[PDB]
Amino acid sequence: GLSDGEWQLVLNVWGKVEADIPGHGQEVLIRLFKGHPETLEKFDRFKHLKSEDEMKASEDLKKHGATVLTALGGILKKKGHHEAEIKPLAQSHATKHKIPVKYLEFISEAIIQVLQSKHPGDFGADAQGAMNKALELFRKDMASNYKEL
Ligand code: HEM
Repeated sequence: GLSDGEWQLVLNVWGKVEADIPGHGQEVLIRLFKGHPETLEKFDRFKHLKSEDEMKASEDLKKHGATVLTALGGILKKKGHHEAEIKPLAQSHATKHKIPVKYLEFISEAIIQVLQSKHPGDFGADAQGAMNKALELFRKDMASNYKEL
C-alpha cells in the first residue's frame, strides 16, 4: 500500500484540486473523451457533444466532472480503509453503467495529466508516484469488488 508520507502527499495535492473541483473535473472528462472516444459512448447524457470546444462550453459536463472528483476525493480521504466508499460505486459502475476496469485506467491517466498541467511545481515526481499508487489501489479495489458482484 502507501506510507503515511505518501498519503500525505496525495491529500495535500488533493487540497489544491478542491480549490477548483469543477475546473479540474471538466478537464479530466475532456481528456478522457478526446483520448478515448469509446468512453464517451457510455454517456447518453453527453451524446450531443461532438468536439473539445463543445465539451468546454457544456455546463452539464462540468457539473458531472465535479461529481466524479468529489466522489474520488471522498475515497482518497479514507486512505487504505475505503471499502465503504468503493462498494456502492463498484455496484453502480458494474451493473448499471457497465464500465470495464480498463476505462478506470484511462480516467486515472487523465487525472494524472490534469494534475501535471494545473500544478506543474507542486505535482512533482514524488507526488506523482504517490498519486499513481493511490489510483492503482482504487482500481484494484474496484476490480476486486466487481468480482464479488
Ligand atoms: C474516478 C473514477 C470514477 C468516479 C469516482 C465516478 C463517479 C461517479 C458517480 C458518483 C456517479 C453518480 C452515481 C452513480 O451512478 O454511480 C457516476 C455516474 C456515471 N458514471 Fe462514473 N465515475 C468514475 C469513472 C467512470 C468512467 C471511467 C466512466 C465511463 C467511461 C463512468 C461512467 C459513468 C456513467 C455513464 C454515469 C451516469 C451519468 C449520468 O447519466 O448522469 N464513470 N460516476
